Amino acid sequence: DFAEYFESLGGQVIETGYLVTLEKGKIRKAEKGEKIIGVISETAGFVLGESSFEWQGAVLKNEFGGIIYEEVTTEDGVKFKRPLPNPDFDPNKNYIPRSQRREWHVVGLLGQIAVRIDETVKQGHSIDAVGGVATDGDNFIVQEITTPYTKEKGYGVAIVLVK
Amino acid sequence: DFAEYFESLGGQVIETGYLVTLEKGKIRKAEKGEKIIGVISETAGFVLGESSFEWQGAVLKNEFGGIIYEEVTTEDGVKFKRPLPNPDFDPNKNYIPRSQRREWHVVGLLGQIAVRIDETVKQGHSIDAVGGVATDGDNFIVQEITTPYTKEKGYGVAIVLVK
Amino acid sequence: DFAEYFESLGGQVIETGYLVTLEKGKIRKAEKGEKIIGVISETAGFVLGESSFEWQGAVLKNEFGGIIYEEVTTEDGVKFKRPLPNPDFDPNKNYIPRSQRREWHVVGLLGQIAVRIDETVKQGHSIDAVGGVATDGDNFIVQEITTPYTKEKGYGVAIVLVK
Repeated sequence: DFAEYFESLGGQVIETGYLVTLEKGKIRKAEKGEKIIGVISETAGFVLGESSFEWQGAVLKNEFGGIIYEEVTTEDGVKFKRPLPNPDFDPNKNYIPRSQRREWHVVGLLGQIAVRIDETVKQGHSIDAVGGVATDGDNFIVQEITTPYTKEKGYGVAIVLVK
Repeated sequence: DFAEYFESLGGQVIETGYLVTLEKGKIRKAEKGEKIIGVISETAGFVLGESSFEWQGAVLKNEFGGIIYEEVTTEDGVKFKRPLPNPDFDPNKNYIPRSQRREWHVVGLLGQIAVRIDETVKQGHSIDAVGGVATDGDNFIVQEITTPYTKEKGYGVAIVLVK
Repeated sequence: DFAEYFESLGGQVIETGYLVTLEKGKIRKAEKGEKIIGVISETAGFVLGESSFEWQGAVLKNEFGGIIYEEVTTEDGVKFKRPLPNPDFDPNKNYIPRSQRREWHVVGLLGQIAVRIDETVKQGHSIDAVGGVATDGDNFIVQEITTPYTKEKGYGVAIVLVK
């Protein structure tokens, strides 16, 4: 599945397999009828946004998140691009990456993804969410139930094609 | 385009350019009024799920498809992660990878993708599917017809923006 | 974000952050009610479709844009595949990279993307487009306003979850 990093609303960990929505630019478990943006994933073969949309790195970024380049001219007349230094950045500091921060989550946005399900979820039907757990509904397609629901677990697991 | 591997329902080859849907977790050619999940693609630059959701491999995976890591402690107290071997794994019996099996197909899920079209399909419009071949409809956007439909070809080709 | 290269209508340059649509298979700024396919992006990094649907290159492609491979056999019985050269390819022309051509644009299709906004755009709501600039509407989800709208600029910037 194809994924990006998002921060949780309360900074706490949302476990693998929960369906999430956005609230105030941050993720929380989705509730019924809310826009489901994706699922917390451990299988993402492609993850993105590890250094995206943060203006506290080594080089200065523009308002769109792009690196700002200076056009440098040499004495001969050769012109080349050089990134602008960020005054804030400390070359001798060890910054903590998103993968080591509990509030930052890999969210699968597209592809076949494992999802927590209740007892109502059926192969070949869609889903909605209650407390981040799939219930029978109209979003996406359930591919197969790989771990049947158990009363004593409180959930089962299905592969869902998320788009 | 961005793609994943899916298995065909009958275990036979679906040729490139056909629109596909899911039935019982496997792919077949899409028909009237069905959810079109994507297109068999030869142009995918990113392709995923080659070894996803394999619970009979060498390394143990959890119910969500993630690798289960042992927490290992050195004599000093230093801790690190180590994959857990699978008890149900048998190195004796044969295994051929998905990429080498005919039943496993690259399905483009997102991006500009070439699609088989009928005589009703028009640039700038959406498509539906009949026998996996695009017909004038409501899904996606036709970017350009690259091979016009002719009779006795039975199809033409268009680039479609699939999302 | 996940992005692909698209050619612009009339070879026009479209700056970062503008919402785009397709017209005759080429991109232009989106207007009210039009289908928004994505946003001009500087945050995509690695971008698909640099070679996709180029029937004017060094190797021959089939009608679906897939590379055509010839089956080669050696004297000693070994079989392998190799791309079929295009005999109508002239290496003397020195073809120019997609990135140095004004008409080719990186369009973010999926993920968290910075978008130009007007004064009506609100966190947690969707957007429509006027001259490629977001206005309050029904598409996507505004994650957060990172640069509030100002008179001095005539726009603000928000991170929008595009799917």
